[PDB]
Amino acid sequence: SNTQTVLPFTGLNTPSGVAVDSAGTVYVTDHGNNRVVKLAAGSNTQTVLPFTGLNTPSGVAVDSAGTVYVTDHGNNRVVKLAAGSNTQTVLPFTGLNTPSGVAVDSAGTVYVTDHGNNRVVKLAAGSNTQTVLPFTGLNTPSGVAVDSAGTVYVTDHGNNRVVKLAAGSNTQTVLPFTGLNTPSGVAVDSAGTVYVTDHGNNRVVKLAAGSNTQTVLPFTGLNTPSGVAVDSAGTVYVTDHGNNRVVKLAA
Ligand SMILES: [Zn+2]
Ligand SMILES: [Zn+2]
Ligand SMILES: [Zn+2]
Ligand SMILES: [Zn+2]
Ligand SMILES: [Zn+2]
Ligand SMILES: [Zn+2]
Ligand SMILES: [Zn+2]
Ligand SMILES: [Zn+2]
Ligand SMILES: [Zn+2]
Ligand SMILES: [Zn+2]
Ligand SMILES: [Zn+2]
Ligand SMILES: [Zn+2]
Repeated sequence: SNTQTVLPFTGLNTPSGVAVDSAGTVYVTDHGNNRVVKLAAGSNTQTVLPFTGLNTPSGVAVDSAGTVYVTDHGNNRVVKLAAGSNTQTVLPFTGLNTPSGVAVDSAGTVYVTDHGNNRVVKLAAGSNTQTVLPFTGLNTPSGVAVDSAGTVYVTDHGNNRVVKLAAGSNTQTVLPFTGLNTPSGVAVDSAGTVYVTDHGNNRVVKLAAGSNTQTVLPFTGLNTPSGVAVDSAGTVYVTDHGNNRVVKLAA
């Protein structure tokens, strides 16, 4: 599609992250209101998730069981909420400096861009032993995504680039995006196409796996977009941060 639609959220203050579950429910970190909201497919009325004590949340992810993971940026922590629960859990990450993005793989491992420590960390489900991924030369990373094979994709915000690291490899590569300006969000779909919010250029770009040729998605009117998600139908959801709204484009 080349016709975007604005999702019927309301009252957002510079939304920062977005995720979409297998039922098409859309989850958004409403950064400036210290809360996370969600909208079921077809619904015209959001609900607020029962997280507590959030300071300007920044990334969100949802797993196949509907558990919602949120980077509680201002409290240097990552929290999660199981489907139907009213009681969040704080994951046992330590030493985080204003975490930004979060991703969760098919094994339930949770990956966090530890923005202010220039690194990416992960915790296997149920573990309290965090691991620092062997990326090198990052500068305040901002988004993270993980594909079906466990390959990790990171927006290396301060270096205007996107890097990738296969599970068990110690050697990252740089994806051949071009002309990015402080990219923020990243998502990877089931085809391995990588989507990036090119924050400083007010646009969203994508790169098919193994291609050297990015394309610009036909969104309109974006103002410093911040997060991107892609559902199983290939619909692309973007937090249009500077316009206080979430937009989507069908495949
Ligand atoms: Zn902002
Ligand atoms: Zn802000
Ligand atoms: Zn902020
Ligand atoms: Zn901040
Ligand atoms: Zn910050
Ligand atoms: Zn920062
Ligand atoms: Zn920063
Ligand atoms: Zn920055
Ligand atoms: Zn920046
Ligand atoms: Zn910026
Ligand atoms: Zn900005
Ligand atoms: Zn901003």
